[PDB]
Amino acid sequence: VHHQKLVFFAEDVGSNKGAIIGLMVGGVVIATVIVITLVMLKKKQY
Repeated sequence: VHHQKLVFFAEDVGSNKGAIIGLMVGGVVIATVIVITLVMLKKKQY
């Protein structure tokens, strides 16, 4: 099975400062991705 992350550039519909609100609400999936990674990276030891 392949992927399709070409929709990642869809955020261009936004603008600038006001895009913070879009990136914040849409940032829920990116949060869990980076956060899950942070578990294994365990920042500053335990």
